Amino acid sequence: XXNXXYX
Amino acid sequence: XXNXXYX
Amino acid sequence: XXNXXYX
Amino acid sequence: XXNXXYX
Ligand SMILES: *[C@@H]1O[C@H](CO)[C@@H](O)[C@H](O)[C@H]1O[C@H]1C[C@](C)(N)[C@H](O)[C@H](C)O1
Ligand SMILES: *[C@@H]1O[C@H](CO)[C@@H](O)[C@H](O)[C@H]1O[C@H]1C[C@](C)(N)[C@H](O)[C@H](C)O1
Ligand SMILES: *[C@@H]1O[C@H](CO)[C@@H](O)[C@H](O)[C@H]1O[C@H]1C[C@](C)(N)[C@H](O)[C@H](C)O1
Ligand SMILES: *[C@@H]1O[C@H](CO)[C@@H](O)[C@H](O)[C@H]1O[C@H]1C[C@](C)(N)[C@H](O)[C@H](C)O1
Ligand SMILES: [Cl-]
Ligand SMILES: [Cl-]
Ligand SMILES: [Cl-]
Ligand SMILES: [Cl-]
Ligand SMILES: [Cl-]
Ligand SMILES: [Cl-]
Repeated sequence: XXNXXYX
Repeated sequence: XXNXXYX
Repeated sequence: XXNXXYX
Repeated sequence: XXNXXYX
């Protein structure tokens, strides 16, 4: 992971 | 990054 | 930073 | 911590 979102 | 720690 | 993860 | 070194 490590990214974010939210989709 | 974006996480924290400390390890 | 410099550490890693993942949490 | 989080920095390095070495002193
Ligand atoms: C985390 O570090 C290792 C060691 O250098 C790499 O092999 C790996 O690709 C790296 O992970 C990437 C992908 C991730 C977890 N989604 C984050 O983007 C991190 C910062 O980089
Ligand atoms: C990021 O979203 C996940 C779900 O996929 C939550 O479980 C987690 O609480 C959330 O992370 C927080 C803490 C972090 C990783 N240090 C960052 O500040 C993010 C933006 O919010
Ligand atoms: C940083 O030094 C400490 C001692 O104070 C060691 O125990 C540790 O192994 C070392 O950390 C590694 C792993 C890290 C934190 N992801 C970085 O890559 C550093 C440079 O090396
Ligand atoms: C880590 O994040 C918290 C939440 O925002 C701050 O309150 C804290 O000052 C921060 O820690 C600093 C000091 C440290 C651990 N030596 C590193 O430089 C990190 C990135 O920032
Ligand atoms: Cl990943
Ligand atoms: Cl999402
Ligand atoms: Cl750390
Ligand atoms: Cl993480
Ligand atoms: Cl500190
Ligand atoms: Cl040192």
